[PDB]
Amino acid sequence: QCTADTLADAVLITTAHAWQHQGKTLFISRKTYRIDGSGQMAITVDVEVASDTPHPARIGLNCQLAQVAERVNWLGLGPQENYPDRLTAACFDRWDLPLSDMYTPYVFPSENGLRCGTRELNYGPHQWRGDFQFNISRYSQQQLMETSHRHLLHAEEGTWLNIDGFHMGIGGDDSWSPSVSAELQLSAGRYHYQLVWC
Amino acid sequence: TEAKHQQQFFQFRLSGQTIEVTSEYLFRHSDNELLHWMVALDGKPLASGEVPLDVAPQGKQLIELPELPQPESAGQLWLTVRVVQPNATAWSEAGHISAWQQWRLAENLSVTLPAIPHLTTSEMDFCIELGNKRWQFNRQSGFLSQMWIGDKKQLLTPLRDQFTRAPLDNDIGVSEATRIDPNAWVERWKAAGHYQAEAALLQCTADTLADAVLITTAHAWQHQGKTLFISRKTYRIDGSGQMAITVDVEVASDTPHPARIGLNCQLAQVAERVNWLGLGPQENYPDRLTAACFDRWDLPLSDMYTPYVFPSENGLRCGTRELNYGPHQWRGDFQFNISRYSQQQLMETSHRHLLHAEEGTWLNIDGFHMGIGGDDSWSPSVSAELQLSAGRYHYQLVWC
Repeated sequence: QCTADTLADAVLITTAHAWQHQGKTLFISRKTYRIDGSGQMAITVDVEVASDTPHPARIGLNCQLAQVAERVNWLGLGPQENYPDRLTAACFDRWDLPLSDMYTPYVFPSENGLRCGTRELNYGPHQWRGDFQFNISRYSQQQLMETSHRHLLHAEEGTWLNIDGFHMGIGGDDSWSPSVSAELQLSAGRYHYQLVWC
Repeated sequence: TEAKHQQQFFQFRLSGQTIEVTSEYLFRHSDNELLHWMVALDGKPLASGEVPLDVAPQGKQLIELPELPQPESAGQLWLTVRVVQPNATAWSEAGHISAWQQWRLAENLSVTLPAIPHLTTSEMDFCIELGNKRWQFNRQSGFLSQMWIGDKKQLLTPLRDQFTRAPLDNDIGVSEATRIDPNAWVERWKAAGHYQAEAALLQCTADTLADAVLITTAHAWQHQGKTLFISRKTYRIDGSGQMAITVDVEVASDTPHPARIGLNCQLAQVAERVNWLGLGPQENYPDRLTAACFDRWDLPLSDMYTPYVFPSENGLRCGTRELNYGPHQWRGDFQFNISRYSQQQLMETSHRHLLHAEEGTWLNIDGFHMGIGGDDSWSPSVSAELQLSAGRYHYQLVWC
């Protein structure tokens, strides 16, 4: 579905998508975009996950921004990278770091640089507000998946932004068997989050 | 029933498509035991069978189910097993159920898709028509105040948010009659003003979409100038007559976590039966639902009330996808209780024999509900993960 309506003081966009693999519906996403007279775009997301599929790594949004800014400013957890499994050391405050500090250069590339518990994120002219986890870097998730050494990574044209309502734990009791505790898995079946852009 | 389920002498493990049964008996072989199994989409049964149990003390038996059906219709498949004693004993009758277990099998997400309601606005109300149905939103209060089918009214009390419950004995938690406790949940709720919080209207706006009417409201519950909770709701009435309700609630981090987050109304009708698709058939709570089974349940309205001698919050059913009272249907993922007694009357009445049925039927629908505790009844005993401690909450309801 993709439907647009003009309210008294806003424009309402309603969409719905189904992610499918070989005839089986894995996830369903329903979104409303509300653009008001103050220029802000409020995004509401509701997601249903099939109970028989493995719980997903994350639930969130992803885009590649054209601009490349020098600093990332945000109100959330810690200066350093932190995950729902590994955030007891991070502190809630206003943090300012260069864009390079938002990427952790693990020798074997992988998902990295997430910051949880974030209420506000500033990058260039843009501002996002809500309660989300984010990472921001010059490398897409696909490139990190495909590249076996950090020295072979190449910065992309713009900056990749992932904003997640929910993120699964990282585990770590051992690295040769599943070790993410049951309560850190994305097993709720239904999920909801909200985001305001600019 | 929760005690019976947790203490049962057979334990079950499912590794598709094999049920592994483990006996916790120390001395006796399973010679009076028959395993029944059933697969349902909603119940709505699809398949069933019977397997005799032949397991040694502390032994194991693998039970291979035949090819399970794979319907293309949307919905969740559930497997239920029960151990039945076919022969009577000195202490039980033929057919006694001694153990059971349930699992989720396979889900098919619904991917399919589905006159224009007329909105009339006055300075006191927003009033919507569709054919023979009418909804009335009081613009001063911001709540749905009346609903019509034909010419008959459906509500005696407006549909409003509820954040409190009539305190359980675990909530009162004062062992000696003279030793008052400021740490009891009921005392914290009273001191914070949860039972006296007044709702202040923040916004009430109506818009006419292409095929629906959109009502947006917002309220703030305050006690001596301190905002406790904020509720933001959207009501969407479409051309099929259904009203979709979306609720987002923010809870102040410094207030005690509320007993519940949900809605409450008094219906005019008094029907004889309650039919729901969820956990049952008995009363069950987020703390105490391991014994309840997901199925289609039908009970008289009197069975929806547990007559505790000291009145309190009672009769909740969790994990509910659909609820059918007389003419109405509610769909979502919620907990509900339904009875002839309001929460206020249960709070104020000290003996069950002094309760009097009210004019209509009180309905509480909760997105979220606190645990009941029970490790002891003289200190707080609700674990941290069954408390409503998240800052923000969201739930969705369809009223048809």
